[PDB]
Amino acid sequence: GSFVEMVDNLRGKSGQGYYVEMTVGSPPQTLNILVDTGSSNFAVGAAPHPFLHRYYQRQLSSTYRDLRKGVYVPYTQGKWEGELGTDLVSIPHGPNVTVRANIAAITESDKFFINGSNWEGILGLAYAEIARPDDSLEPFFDSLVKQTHVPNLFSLQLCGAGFPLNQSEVLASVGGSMIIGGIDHSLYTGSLWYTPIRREWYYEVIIVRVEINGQDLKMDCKEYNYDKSIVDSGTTNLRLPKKVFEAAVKSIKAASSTEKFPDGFWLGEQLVCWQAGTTPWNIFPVISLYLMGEVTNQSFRITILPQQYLRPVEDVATSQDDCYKFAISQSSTGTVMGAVIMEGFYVVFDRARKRIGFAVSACHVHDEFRTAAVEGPFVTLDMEDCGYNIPQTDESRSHHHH
Ligand SMILES: CN1C(=O)[C@]2(CC(C)(C)Oc3ccc(Br)cc32)N=C1N
Ligand code: NI
Ligand code: NI
Repeated sequence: GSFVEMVDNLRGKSGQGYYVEMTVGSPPQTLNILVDTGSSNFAVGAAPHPFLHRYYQRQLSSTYRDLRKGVYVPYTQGKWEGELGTDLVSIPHGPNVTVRANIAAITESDKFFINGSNWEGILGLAYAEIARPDDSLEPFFDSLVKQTHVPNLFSLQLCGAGFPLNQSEVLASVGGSMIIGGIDHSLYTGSLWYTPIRREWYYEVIIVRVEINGQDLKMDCKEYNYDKSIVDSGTTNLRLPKKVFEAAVKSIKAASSTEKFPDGFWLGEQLVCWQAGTTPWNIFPVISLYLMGEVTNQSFRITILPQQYLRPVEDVATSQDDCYKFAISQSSTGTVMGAVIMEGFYVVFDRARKRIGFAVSACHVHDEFRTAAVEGPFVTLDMEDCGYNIPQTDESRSHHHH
């Protein structure tokens, strides 16, 4: 249970994503690649862009092969597109192996690259079902497992930031570890609890109960997973379905009512500040998500602190103050357990056993009164089915799966 060479292999800027160094092609072209458990393509900048100072140059790679097929990927914010091919890929601070993987060479994009994020590509770690153009495009991790003896598992320790912040002009630096093929015991303390992967597409899980400062939200538990709940390293916030978001904000407002914040704050559109080191952490409640256990009628809870859901941002004009962004936000596409959740925990993506593990992170941000926690079991007699069944479209139904 030791992978010393892979510890501390993640870097990034607060709110702009965690990246790992990867090499592509022969000779190796080193690139910084976003670790994204919410998508399934390996896609790298492959042409000049304002926000890039390096990119994948296919012509410099003797081992590159063009697949003679394009790919176009639209999403809420914008799009990326490019040419599909294969090349040799390694992770210099990962396993001592080289694999031939699919690579999408991004030729054009809109609102994809983030200025100052320091990454040039994305490593989609989710399953083939959500790969583009379709599920025949084998994701990177699938290739890695198939071509090597690397166990079908990876784990993420994402370490967040906090005051005092070093720079006023630029965003705070974050770090972490991606352990490929195993679990490193130095990265967590206490018990490691597993929730089933409900289905292999996103890393979909089931939330059975939500509490805010020990108070049950008392909603039909299907509402927690409407229309899915996923674990996504490529999302910053904890994102909650509309009804759940409104109930949670109501509860957090009530707890912190001594402070009257503007509407913009609760919408994540405005910072709120206190004089340096005087932030009244104790007026903000802990949030507990109970996840379905491996055993029928069992659950366990993960509990996060306001230090996780209030993100530090050092303002240029307000450098005397500690300022924060509210990092819980509304979703119309289900619950997203983003960096806000993950930064409390060591998270094990145990693909081999179709489960996701949580333990208290050795690096989580806390104070002297409360800690992020992973606790169980909690037993519920005749536990209900909290999973939502997405209405089946004719287009989806018509697909064959040979
Ligand atoms: C929420 N989410 C996204 O919007 C997405 C989708 C896609 C990979 C297309 O493009 C990006 C680009 C940058 C960042 Br940062 C995240 C993503 N990945 C996740 N997980
Ligand atoms: Ni390096
Ligand atoms: Ni057929």
